[PDB]
Amino acid sequence: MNINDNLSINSPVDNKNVVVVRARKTDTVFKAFKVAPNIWVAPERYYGESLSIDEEYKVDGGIYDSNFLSQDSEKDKFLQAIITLLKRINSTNAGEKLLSLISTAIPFPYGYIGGGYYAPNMITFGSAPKSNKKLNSLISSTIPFPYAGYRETNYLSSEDNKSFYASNIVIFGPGANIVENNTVFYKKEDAENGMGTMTEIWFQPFLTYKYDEFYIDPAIELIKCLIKSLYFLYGIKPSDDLVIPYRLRSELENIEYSQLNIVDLLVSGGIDPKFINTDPYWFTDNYFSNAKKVFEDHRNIYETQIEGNNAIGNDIKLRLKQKFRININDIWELNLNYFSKEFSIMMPDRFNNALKHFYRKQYYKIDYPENYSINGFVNGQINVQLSLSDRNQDIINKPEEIINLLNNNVSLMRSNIYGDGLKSTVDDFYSNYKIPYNREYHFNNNDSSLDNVNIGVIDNIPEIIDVNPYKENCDKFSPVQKITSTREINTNIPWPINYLQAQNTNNEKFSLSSDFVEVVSSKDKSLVYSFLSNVMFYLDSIKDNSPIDTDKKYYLWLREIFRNYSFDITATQEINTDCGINKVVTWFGKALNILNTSDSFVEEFQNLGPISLINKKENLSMPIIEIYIPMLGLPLNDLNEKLFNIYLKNILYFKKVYFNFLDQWWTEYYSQYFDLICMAKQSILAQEKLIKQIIQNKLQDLFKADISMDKLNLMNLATEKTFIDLSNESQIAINNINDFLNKSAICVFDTNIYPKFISFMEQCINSVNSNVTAFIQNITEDEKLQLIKLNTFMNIDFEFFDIQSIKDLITSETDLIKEEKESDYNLFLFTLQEDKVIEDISGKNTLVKYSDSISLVYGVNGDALYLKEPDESVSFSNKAFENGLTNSFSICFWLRNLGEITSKLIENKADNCGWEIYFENNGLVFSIVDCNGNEENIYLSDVISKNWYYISISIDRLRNQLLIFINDKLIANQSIEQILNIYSSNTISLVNENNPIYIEGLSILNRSITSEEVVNNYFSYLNNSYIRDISGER
Repeated sequence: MNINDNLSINSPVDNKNVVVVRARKTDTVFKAFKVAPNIWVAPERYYGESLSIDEEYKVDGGIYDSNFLSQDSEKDKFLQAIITLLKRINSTNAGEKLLSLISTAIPFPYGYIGGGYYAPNMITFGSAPKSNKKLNSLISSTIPFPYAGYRETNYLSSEDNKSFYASNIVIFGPGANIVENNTVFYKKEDAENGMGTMTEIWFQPFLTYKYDEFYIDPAIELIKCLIKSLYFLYGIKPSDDLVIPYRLRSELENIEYSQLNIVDLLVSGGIDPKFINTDPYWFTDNYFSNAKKVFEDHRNIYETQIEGNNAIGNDIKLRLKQKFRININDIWELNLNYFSKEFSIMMPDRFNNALKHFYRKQYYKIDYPENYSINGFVNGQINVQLSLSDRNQDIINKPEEIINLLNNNVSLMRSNIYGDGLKSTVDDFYSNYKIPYNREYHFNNNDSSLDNVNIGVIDNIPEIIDVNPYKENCDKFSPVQKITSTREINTNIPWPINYLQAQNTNNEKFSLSSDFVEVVSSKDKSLVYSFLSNVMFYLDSIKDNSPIDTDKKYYLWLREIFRNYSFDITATQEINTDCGINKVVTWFGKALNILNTSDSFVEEFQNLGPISLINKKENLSMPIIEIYIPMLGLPLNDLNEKLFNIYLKNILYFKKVYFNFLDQWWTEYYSQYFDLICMAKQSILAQEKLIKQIIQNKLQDLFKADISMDKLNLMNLATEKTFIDLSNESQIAINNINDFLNKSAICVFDTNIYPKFISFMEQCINSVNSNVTAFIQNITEDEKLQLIKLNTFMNIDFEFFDIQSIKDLITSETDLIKEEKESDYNLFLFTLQEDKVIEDISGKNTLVKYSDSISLVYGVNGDALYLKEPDESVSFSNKAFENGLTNSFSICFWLRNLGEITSKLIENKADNCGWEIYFENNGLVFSIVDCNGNEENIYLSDVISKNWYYISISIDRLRNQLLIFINDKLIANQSIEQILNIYSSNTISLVNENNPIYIEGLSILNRSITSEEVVNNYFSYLNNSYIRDISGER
């Protein structure tokens, strides 16, 4: 599949790739462009929606603008962006297979005008002229009278309604809502009855939001829309009343459950679809069986009637052949979790269709020659430079609950609980669902959905030139208007969202204090709530001090503030529960007013259960269990087989009930903890923004002082670096919060739901045992006792629990990608003598410049840099090496010196500021100098020629310690508390001067290390199944 890119908004209408077609059967016409076979792009807003809508409806997440995609420049930008996104999808193999399947899954055509697909009529045409035999009227040609007599529904009709162009997918701009990607069918009846119908997509590529620490690739959103459209193209769309429970709305006061259509769950991807699609089907519906039956019927219709018809063109026949070569179970198992792993795209995974309730979005503008390309985000998802859009002030904020804290009657604050925008249901779904006894009516999968898709065979299918249209292929478009209600819940004890909002502010004159009541009741609005104790303590300990004037004074403060933000936002306590080992985040209690009574959040969490954090406790509801032994007259063989079959069936039923209770835990209990994770995440981000603003205010105050311009520029660089350091220490806090609350949720399942499920199923086990006993009580002659003993269930019979299984249940592809792309080393040198290959694995892509004079030999455990030629240097360039005021790092390498002073081994130095390790006397010396004169010199002696030395140097600015390890022993434990900013160049140089040396495994880490890690690394590297001499040579 080749995406045609030679298109523009000014391209002439050739009626072959650029067309003007009527919108359904309305009076509107629109321009469409063909970018792929049966795939069109329409660079304009959707016709059906009203570009101007009443402010009453205006759904939440409501960026609304009637002047978007109006000018031709914006239209051409949209078309180019969509072409770029399609090329990005088509680049890999999974995306190419998906696009080929979309391009070949034409909706099933209707038969001839009389019904049926078997064969058309015959016409006798072209009678030969008369001759001596004469009357050659019968000697003529035979013709299929209706050729390609089938009637297609996937077609766009020109404005004059005399031309038709085949079309499976057309991509439009957004409707009324600017940021809302949607997929709409052409005919509702044909999207559910197995015929299949074309799809229209509303996609906005210019905006995206940020989740955690990454941006959402629009390619994944377009892929999700295409996967959803694959349902319509196959006519397997379920009814609109097939909603499954999605989230218990704990923010409410009445028990209500959010609901989600099954297509959204199947195609969204994440942990939610894997909590529903289980190994036995705890949730089953007639939809899966009906869809499978209809799909098999249509496949049989094709194989018996269409396949074999010689009066139908290959453009439809071959495309239908490839359409039915894919089993329907493959489409159900096709989710975003497959393409995210096949594309290395990080996306939200838990409750990803309800994120409107959790956090408020902030959108970013994306232009598409620069910010996004065929390879995706430029400079990666994490590090792509994007600018916040100007539409962030145009977002519609329609809440679902305006919490109004009251003093003693005035409103202290007001807040908003925005809704997920999902269909509600007051009736409890979990207490009205009967688990089926008699049972593949579901997905049951993975990574194998598109094996039957043949890219070459599909691409070799000639395009559909002429279309025999079906006059009733579209019906109408009905916009779904819906008003958003509210509920002014009035409380006296502040909700967690009141605590969350108390920390946000707009007036940049912070006076942060640890008193929520004082913050909310203050009139000047100069108070901001914060839980960072040492930050507040240190700031309140320097009130009576002279102002910061010299850049030294600055640096020292910016050091004290970052070395307090860390010991405040990265504080955990190891509380040993009767359920596991837990690290409890100490400030979590005073961040959201959860167990905030007394003066210890750890104590209450270590006294009450891990469920006391959440409010909607005890939400379990046992389903309507059935538990269906049907006369006697069997020998000791048939009876045993029947008993074994009933045993297996009952075990399966018990597993299904257990999976139902797992879903009950996930929907109603983990949602509480996920919401708590989101609120804690927002709290750290807020309290980061607070420090950032505090230091920026100091800088600005220092700028208007008697400081040299060069010193001020150095100050600014150090502050820009310490901001990234603060971001790192907050990300560490985020990880701590996530781990702690996930462990709490897992334990709550293992200590508050599993015993309840066991107690509930004890009665079912007793009933099953009684039924088996009654049935067993054509002869046995006391063997009936043995049979009844062999087929009686016990408490252990239905123990499905495994903490590893549930811990891996809540792990998604995003977590795996984050683990695979989170290195603890800035630089990790790799050498391989195969062609001499020198590279870096750390992922920062350090630029390595090495002369050809260097070679490669086997030093200790692999290829080692051998600097035989004198005056040969190797340099490594990376931004992170520039260092700063507050960042810890470490250098680890293996050195072998052949020469027998002052050889300048390695140095990252700029005039004075920097660090260096250089030969002197008979050993290496480590020198570290700042931009203020202060320096530290360490002489690590006893480094003789040859041998093999392992040097590990660690600088930690959090504790202000310099640890020097040689081989596996501590050589120095000095203090660097007198060393300020050491900002140096972005390059690290390795120079041999005139000293042939071997350098092996040189590595620069982004954090400090410990003696245990050094010893472990040394001994694990030295063990390579090789005998060594007294020096180290093998």
